[PDB]
Amino acid sequence: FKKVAKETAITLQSALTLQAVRLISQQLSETNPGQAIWLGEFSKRHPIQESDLYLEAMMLENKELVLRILTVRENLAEGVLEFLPEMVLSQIKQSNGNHRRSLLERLTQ
Amino acid sequence: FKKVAKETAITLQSALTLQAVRLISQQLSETNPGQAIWLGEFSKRHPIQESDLYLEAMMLENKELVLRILTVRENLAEGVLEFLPEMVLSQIKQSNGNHRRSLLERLT
Repeated sequence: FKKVAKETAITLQSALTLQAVRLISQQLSETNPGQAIWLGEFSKRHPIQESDLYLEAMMLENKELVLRILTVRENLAEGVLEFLPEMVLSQIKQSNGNHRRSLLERLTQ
Repeated sequence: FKKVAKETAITLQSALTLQAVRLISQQLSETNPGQAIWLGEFSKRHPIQESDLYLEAMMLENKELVLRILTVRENLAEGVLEFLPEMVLSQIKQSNGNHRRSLLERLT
């Protein structure tokens, strides 16, 4: 259970980053929508999956926004990371259960 | 506050499944690679990012494997999920810092 710890954390990071870029997109829609469009199309040219390339990339077009994302992305993180393990594990079990119960019923019938 | 918390948790769920399917694929290559090759061939036609569907699919083609993934993905979860909130907050803080220097440097 070694490299998994790291690789997963990175996914999470990009996750929270996208998740931030998702709020900021909505707020933008209301306030400045010319920006909200830009953000969209820019999020089409650059995979949020690779977050750091993504942010650095933005630095050339919207320094101000890079910054906002950085804070939003950190807040959400605070507000969420702790509640996650007692939640993912739960769902894993519930998902694991339903799969096995349905995989065994399919054999039996 | 939490619609987020949910979606991330779904992502992690997907995430770990993938990570398990990887760890199993590795084992199969060192052993039963005729079927390690099959796993490549399956993972190709189906989106692992929607897990509960990737599995249901494989059910209808190789039951023994679905069952093993579920077993493996849950071991994984137990053995990693705790050191996670601490690892990600840390990394996010370390990145945010690095990105701000870089940005505020690039300004002048």
